[PDB]
Amino acid sequence: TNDVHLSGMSRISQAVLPAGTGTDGYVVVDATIVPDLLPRLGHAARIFQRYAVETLEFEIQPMCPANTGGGYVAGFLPDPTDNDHTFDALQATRGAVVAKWWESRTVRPQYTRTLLWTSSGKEQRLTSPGRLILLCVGNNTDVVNVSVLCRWSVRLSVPSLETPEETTAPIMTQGSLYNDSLSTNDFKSILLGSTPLDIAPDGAVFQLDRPLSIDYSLGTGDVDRAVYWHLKKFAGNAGTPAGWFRWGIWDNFNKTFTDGVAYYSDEQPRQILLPVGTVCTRVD
Amino acid sequence: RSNRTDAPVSKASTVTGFGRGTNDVHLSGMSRISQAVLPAGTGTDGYVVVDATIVPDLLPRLGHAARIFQRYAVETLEFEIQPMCPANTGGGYVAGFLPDPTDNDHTFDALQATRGAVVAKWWESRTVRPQYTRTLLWTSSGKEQRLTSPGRLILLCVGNNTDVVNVSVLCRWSVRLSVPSLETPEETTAPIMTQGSLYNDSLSTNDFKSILLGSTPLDIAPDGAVFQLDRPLSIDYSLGTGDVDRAVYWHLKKFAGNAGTPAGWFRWGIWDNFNKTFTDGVAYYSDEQPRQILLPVGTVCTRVD
Amino acid sequence: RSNRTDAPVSKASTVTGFGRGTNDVHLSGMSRISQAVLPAGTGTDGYVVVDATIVPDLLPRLGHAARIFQRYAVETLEFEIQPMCPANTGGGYVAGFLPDPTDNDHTFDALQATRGAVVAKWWESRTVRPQYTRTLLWTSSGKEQRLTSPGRLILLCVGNNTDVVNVSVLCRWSVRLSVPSLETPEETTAPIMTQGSLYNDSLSTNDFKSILLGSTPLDIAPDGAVFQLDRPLSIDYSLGTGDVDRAVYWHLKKFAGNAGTPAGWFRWGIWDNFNKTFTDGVAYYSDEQPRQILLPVGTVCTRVD
Amino acid sequence: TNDVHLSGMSRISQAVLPAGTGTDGYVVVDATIVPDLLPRLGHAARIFQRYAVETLEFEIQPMCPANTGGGYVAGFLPDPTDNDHTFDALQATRGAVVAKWWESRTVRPQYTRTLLWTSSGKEQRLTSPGRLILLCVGNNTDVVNVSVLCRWSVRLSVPSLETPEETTAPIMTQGSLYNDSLSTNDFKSILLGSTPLDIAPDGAVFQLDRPLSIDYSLGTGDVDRAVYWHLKKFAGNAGTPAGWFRWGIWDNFNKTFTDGVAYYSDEQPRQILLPVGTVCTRVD
Amino acid sequence: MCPANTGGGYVAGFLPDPTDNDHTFDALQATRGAVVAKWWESRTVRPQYTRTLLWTSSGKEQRLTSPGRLILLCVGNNTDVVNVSVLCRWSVRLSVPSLETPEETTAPIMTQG
Amino acid sequence: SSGKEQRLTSPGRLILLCVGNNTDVVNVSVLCRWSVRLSVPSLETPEETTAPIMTQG
Amino acid sequence: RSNRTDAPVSKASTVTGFGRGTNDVHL
Ligand SMILES: [Ca+2]
Ligand SMILES: [Ca+2]
Ligand SMILES: [Ca+2]
Ligand SMILES: [Ca+2]
Ligand SMILES: [Ca+2]
Ligand SMILES: [Ca+2]
Repeated sequence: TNDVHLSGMSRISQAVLPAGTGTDGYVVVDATIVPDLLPRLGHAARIFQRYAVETLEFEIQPMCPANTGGGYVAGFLPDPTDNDHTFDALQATRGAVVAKWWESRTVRPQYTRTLLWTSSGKEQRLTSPGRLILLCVGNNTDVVNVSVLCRWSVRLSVPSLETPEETTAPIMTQGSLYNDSLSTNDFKSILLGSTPLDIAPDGAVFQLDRPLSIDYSLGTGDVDRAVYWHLKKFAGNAGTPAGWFRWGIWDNFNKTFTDGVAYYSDEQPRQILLPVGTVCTRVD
Repeated sequence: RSNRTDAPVSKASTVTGFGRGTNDVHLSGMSRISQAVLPAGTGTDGYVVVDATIVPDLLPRLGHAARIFQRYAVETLEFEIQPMCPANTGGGYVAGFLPDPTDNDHTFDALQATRGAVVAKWWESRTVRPQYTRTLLWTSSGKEQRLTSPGRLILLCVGNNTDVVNVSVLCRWSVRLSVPSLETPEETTAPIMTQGSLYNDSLSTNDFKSILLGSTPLDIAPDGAVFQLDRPLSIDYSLGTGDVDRAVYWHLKKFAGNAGTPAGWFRWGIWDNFNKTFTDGVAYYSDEQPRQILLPVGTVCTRVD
Repeated sequence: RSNRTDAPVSKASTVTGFGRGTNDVHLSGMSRISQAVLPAGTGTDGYVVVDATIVPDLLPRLGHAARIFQRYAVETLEFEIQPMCPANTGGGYVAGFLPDPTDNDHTFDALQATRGAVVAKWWESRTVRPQYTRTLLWTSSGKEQRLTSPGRLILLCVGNNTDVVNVSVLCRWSVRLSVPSLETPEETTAPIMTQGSLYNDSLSTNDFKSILLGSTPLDIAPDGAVFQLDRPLSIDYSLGTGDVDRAVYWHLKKFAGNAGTPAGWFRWGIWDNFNKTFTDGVAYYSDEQPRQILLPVGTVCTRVD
Repeated sequence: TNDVHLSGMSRISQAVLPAGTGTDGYVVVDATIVPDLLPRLGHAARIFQRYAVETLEFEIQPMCPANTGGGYVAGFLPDPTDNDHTFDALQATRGAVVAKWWESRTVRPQYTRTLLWTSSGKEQRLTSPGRLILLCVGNNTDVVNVSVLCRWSVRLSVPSLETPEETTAPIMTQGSLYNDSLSTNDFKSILLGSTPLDIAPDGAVFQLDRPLSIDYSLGTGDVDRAVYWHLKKFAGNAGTPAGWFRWGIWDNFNKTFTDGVAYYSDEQPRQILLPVGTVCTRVD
Repeated sequence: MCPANTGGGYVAGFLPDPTDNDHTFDALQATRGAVVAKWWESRTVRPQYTRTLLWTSSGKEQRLTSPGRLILLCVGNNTDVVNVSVLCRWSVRLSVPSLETPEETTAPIMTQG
Repeated sequence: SSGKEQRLTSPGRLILLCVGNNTDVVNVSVLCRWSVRLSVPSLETPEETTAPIMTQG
Repeated sequence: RSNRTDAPVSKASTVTGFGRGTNDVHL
């Protein structure tokens, strides 16, 4: 037949968290479970179209000293469209655990056995069984390094080859970007408020469904609203891990980025340039 | 007694009863989907009386209980249309349940074709026992309605109603919720689309009528129900010396409707979640702009609040 | 076939499936009643960490399901206090569940007396299995809390906490709702009382701090949560030539709290239900008024919205 | 039961390839298999809601003269939203065949036997089983006439009745239109770079979900964007068989086309009006 | 060998391919039997290894003279100095008697730089 | 994965000789129908699967 | 599952298979 059964253990994500930045409600890991996350499955979902998760079992492995104060609540929201980052959402879902930082727990979640499309699509519920969310319960005393290991057993089918761009997971911004909030040539990703975007590697150029509408100067007062789409991550400094996002153009074939005009800084009435739900996808 | 346990650096967390909520709740009941009052002579053939998508938000008790679950599966759906008019009332109604939530068509043939549809005089009640899928649909809203709705009900006037007719489309629902979770009470509603089109020159200085948008729920919305535009609304105005900035608003809400137009009037503005407040922008001022369409047909309107 | 039925003047209504909703729903689950962060050296003996009345509004899933019923009866209540601090933390906590919702007392003796109370070091968890009545309590709010609440939980610092302590008071609840009905989502909350007193000369020109009212829920309220005063608030101002009118406001809400006072500041105003809007009155202006008390101790504050 | 097993042959599409236009990776045929390309299934899917594909066997009939040595590769992508038009993606898919223009081959792909819907929706993944793609390997010495036969055995269900427009299929742009390279009153489909848009019949109008900002002059070096949501298609010429698209207000209520307003293309900053991934839907 | 206050983690694996010279977390974790653990916790790697009669003496290809290689990697950032020992339990079954020279019995090494 | 000898990494090599000169440019495409049987799960780097070349002159 | 083990100052060394080589070899 063509139901290749591939199963293995792999790490979806790893996060380093400094001391004193673990206020309750902070999102350490917010990872949508698509095959692109898992390495071995990532190299095996590009040669198949449809997969069915038959066994999923996350295990959180933090590596911090025993004499540390702080907890981590971990859960698996079965709805990928759900974007709740509160303790209530996790405590509601089955399989959630809470434990001290030096502890390693196992999350036995509630997923769906239905066939799912490896390739990304408009309506996410056909492409992911859910999202894993790990929150701090209290302020951490020291730096904590956490690795969310994942044990999976999928059943791929429908042979086909996919570009690496297609298999990337799209993440919607959690915040609203306002016109007065912009800087001269970029903006911090804290305004977006999405942890996957915050921890995105530097240079990961994204494309935004919502048209970023920066006004460009007409010379004397007159305002014309330019529309720019492509955004590039710019490395987060020590003070601000969020990095920055310079607007512009990312050529598909040429793989080259462009920097747009400086934000039109004047008495413009406040507008929503990018509301919550602004999908960003790695074109790189 | 036991006193031989040494004191370690830290003790294992003992939060055992966690993530063990009940999964299955076989909720049931009956409720009124819609109620309409057809004036005499206005029930011309083809007029749509009730056009209601059956999502777990129309049903009130289910609406307040689908927010504590994620996936429901309809197990018994049986609509019961009840008119209230004397036997002297002349005219007929056809009732059906399209199993496709995206099938937005209003004709006698489309309704009659579907299994379980009924045709009856206005002075006679009926029961629509329709065909509905048992698959685990999703409670929360999504891009596609077909995964979040068993179907929609349509009621049409067959003849010409002689007198005013009061019709109530009751529904009997027996759902089986599952997959425990805590959905947010907003973003649990149903997306709505603009059947009509909104023009730049169809805008007033500050407001704009909902009947232009062509969607009945937009025409009847309580004050304070702030809607969300997926597509940007680029209002025109004079920022300075005729500075026509395409001010982008995504947030539309129904201020106190104008008495002249019962369908009422939206404003464009900022709906801040951190403040949960609606702040209005610069009033529309068409200075020098060729005619254009701002909100095209199909612009999805979901109510942020 | 049957065709022998004559046509009467009107036919009997055939709405049979009416008023037949399910009555019993054995809802269950676990949730977090409260979570507190005690700073070092501020956990002096007698300080109240958690003081929470257990109404079906603290429990979220029950809160969204007690609005579709009227009378619930608690069948299993077992609070599970969980601290999170290393073994080097010095100090102790006492936890209890007063079965009398009106018993507003915070002492070690009162807590320890009640059955099921526990005393333990801050680095050790406990389980409070309390005594609770099985009588059919009422979901909706009323004049007396004793018919709408099994009791209240109190947590107290026994010693002096050496370091900051993060404590979470979890609760396991297994209620049995009954008497189907559709309670309004507002007026389902719990009434709150002003432990402190609000003076005429303790009022600013426009605002007044919540910490003066002496009630913690009043001190921490989201912006837009409009409260109701059972007792009138007679603000003073100069209507004309020093016209000191005792302007009566019953509606108090928390505008954006002042950064200086985290407890924040209410305004007096009109909360119109027909518009669902807060309109502010004339700013307070103490022109010539001897000192007085406007909102005395025990003024019930229920949130209209 | 209500199942109706219809089965019959039909010609998916007819394509004309001008002499010498067979550039590298040129898409001769890009046809989504919706129940309209098949005429009998087109008339028989208007009376049902759910259809499941039980058999699908394509066949190429290149009527190109045997003198031309240009090559063709044929494949069936099982993902309707898949916008990959590369040789590797085709050849990986089951049943893909490569030959020359004087040779005719068949395609027997691996479809998905699930209950698709017969009416258009937000995502195509529940409405179509896939899409036939036929690339031209090398340039053609002679004009290539291509006819692709289909052998389908669907299994309809859920009786109903629908409208003709409800069975239509959306289109996606494979290229990024640029402001600096734009005709004043129109533009050809070469900028869009989508084969269905290349062969788009004259009279069809496509709605851009992205803001179609046409930047008309306010005067004195000041310009203003004008947002539109329609694209009327006009026939082009022999030199450029791509055609033309003009913006404006295709007011379907009046069925009148406001022509493309003047585009003041003098100093517009380099932007992409429609970045890669922009979609177009024939309003009809 | 470090106290419980040591912060950091290690991943251990046994690549069955002696020529696979790659050092990443994913490559190690993929192989069967790999472990991930904090620095203050021991582990046992029970790996997959071929039973074929490998050759003792060195040759052109290592794949006929080695069951595989072991890799140990630092997952986090070690807070203090950590002393790690990679013990091994082996039960071989020698055969084909002969007298190999003691030199040319060692293992070839390659210049990465 | 690549090694010192190709005899444990590949099953063989396709060779296609041209018997005589071509009057026209010859475009050749060689299709393969393979049914492999993988085992021993792991993960590798792209370069490790490359193949060496030998000079015939 | 077992999660009731507290975290001590240090854990006992678990090097069990030590000093257990074969003694007799009839070469
Ligand atoms: Ca795909
Ligand atoms: Ca949801
Ligand atoms: Ca009541
Ligand atoms: Ca349909
Ligand atoms: Ca040898
Ligand atoms: Ca290898």
